[PDB]
Amino acid sequence: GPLGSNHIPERWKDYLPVGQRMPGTRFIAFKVPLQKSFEKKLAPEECFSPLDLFNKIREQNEELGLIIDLTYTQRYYKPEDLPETVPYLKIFTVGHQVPDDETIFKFKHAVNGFLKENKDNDKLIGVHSTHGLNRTGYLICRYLIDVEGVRPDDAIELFNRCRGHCLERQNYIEDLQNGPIRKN
Ligand SMILES: [Cl-]
Repeated sequence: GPLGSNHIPERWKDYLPVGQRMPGTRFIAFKVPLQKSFEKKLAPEECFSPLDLFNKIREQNEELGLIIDLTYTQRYYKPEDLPETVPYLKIFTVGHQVPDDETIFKFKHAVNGFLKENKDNDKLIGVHSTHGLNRTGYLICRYLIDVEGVRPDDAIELFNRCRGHCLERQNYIEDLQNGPIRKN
């Protein structure tokens, strides 16, 4: 039958796989984990599977309570294949424009619903895009700004320090700093 796609996304090898939990929040960021079909294109040290993700999370003494997947370009992993049964939500975040208001609303709604169902624990919301940096950083910071009243640059700096890489997209940064609070 037909060939599946298995290309390593551009620059994916270049980022630390998993960030630190952001203190004062229940967010953690990471780049997309890659299922086994991708690994023949990777050296052993470059591999980062869904198992590796759960192992790194456990290593940091945390636990994921929800994964939010922002990716759309290819199939990277099957939620059915997550070696742990953790709730999963896709929110396609497409293109380089500032994530649209419909997308921002879906992200807040997912986070708020998670927190409401999980007041009694410290499980985290794991968010990933391809690099777990730009679309991920935007949405996490936009949440902290609109919902928790965090100063935009404080959100960015906390996101960056915990991720291990700085949010790159200049239009994302400018909207976080100077754009409107979106309706909740
Ligand atoms: Cl993507």
